[PDB]
Amino acid sequence: NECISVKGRIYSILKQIGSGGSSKVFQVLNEKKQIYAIKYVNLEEADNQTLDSYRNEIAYLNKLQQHSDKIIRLYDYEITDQYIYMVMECGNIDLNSWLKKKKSIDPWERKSYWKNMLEAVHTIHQHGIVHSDLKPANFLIVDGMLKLIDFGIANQMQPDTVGTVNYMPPEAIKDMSSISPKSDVWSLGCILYYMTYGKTPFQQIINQISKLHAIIDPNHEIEFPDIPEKDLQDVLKCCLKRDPKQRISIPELLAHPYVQIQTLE
Ligand SMILES: COc1cc(N2CCCC2=O)ccc1Nc1nc(NCC2CCCC2)c2c(C#N)c[nH]c2n1
Repeated sequence: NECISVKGRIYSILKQIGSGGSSKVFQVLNEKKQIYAIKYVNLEEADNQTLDSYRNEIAYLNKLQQHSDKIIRLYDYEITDQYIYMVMECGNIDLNSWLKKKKSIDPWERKSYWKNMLEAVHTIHQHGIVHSDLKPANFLIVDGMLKLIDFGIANQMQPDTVGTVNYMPPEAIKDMSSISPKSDVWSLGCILYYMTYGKTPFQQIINQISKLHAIIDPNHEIEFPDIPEKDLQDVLKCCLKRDPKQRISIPELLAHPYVQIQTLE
């Protein structure tokens, strides 16, 4: 198969995991048979803005991983005026593909996944990033944890063999005319919801103007089927409050019993 050298090292291409824009992701193996992901970006045609988004991704990636191992790790990279090669921690699969296979989630793994997401999003917040477009696809499963991959600056990748609106916070939709960490809480809540109720809140409204409306509609109430874990019920409820000022914050979520008391009640 094709190969790829990166800063004086050779990797063999198992398969292509993903693509988007002028970039590809490959599952590869190194010299010693270990497994990695490599993102390749063809800069040939690339505006000075798109160019600076890739540059920004790499910098923040390099800074943020010092502060959390819930952020997908970047080990090495080559960047020229022609190309970018990023050698990264390779995920098993992304959370949106895993969810789409409809296998229901062990409650204790859902709770642990939730910790993972909070830790990751919390540390990007602590460096001034509000993702703004969080969705299942931003998380990869490795070492039995969820790890964040795309900080929503450089354009998001898609898996190889559309994209949705279901996680869009209300403030974002009301804002289109003529930015808060709370916005990520809403999207994180929609992911949790999905992990607990099998569906995102407005995943039934198949029509998208219809869907968009519900999200911003103070009198379209979101259902919250009662469940064994009541702390989980309460987390989803405060995460999906439409007034971002009443919505719960990450630092609050980190003090919340769902996360803090290990027996799920
Ligand atoms: C066998 O590895 C995988 C396989 C699958 N999928 C999808 C369905 C079938 C399958 O096997 C998904 C993910 C992985 N791992 C993986 N993916 C990556 N980018 C994939 C895109 C991220 C958004 C959706 C796709 C990166 C990555 C970057 N940038 C840095 N490490 C990475 N690790």
